[PDB]
Amino acid sequence: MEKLRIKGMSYTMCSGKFSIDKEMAETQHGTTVVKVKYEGAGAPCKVPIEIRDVNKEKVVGRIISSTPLAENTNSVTNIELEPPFGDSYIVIGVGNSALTLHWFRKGSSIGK
Repeated sequence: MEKLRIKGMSYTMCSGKFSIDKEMAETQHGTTVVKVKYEGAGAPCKVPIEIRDVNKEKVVGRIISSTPLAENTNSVTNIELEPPFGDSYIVIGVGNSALTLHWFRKGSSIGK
């Protein structure tokens, strides 16, 4: 019930910090693939992921690897993700905890 549950639906969780645990690499599907780790609190997560515009005010991306999750701090998750055709800022965690990392779509390593 706690953790044995429908994980990607039945949670709204981790305000804690995360690691960027592999850099972004783009696909033939035109998506990009992050890999995350949790840090915060040991326990499982669904993980807050957005992509925000250059000013970082407006959400501009769509996550493709379903609703992002991490089974523990010691766990990692590869995440297929769909940014706009330009520069943008993936955010992983909530504000103060958010891994706020650069990307540029089709210029597929000008941000990482």
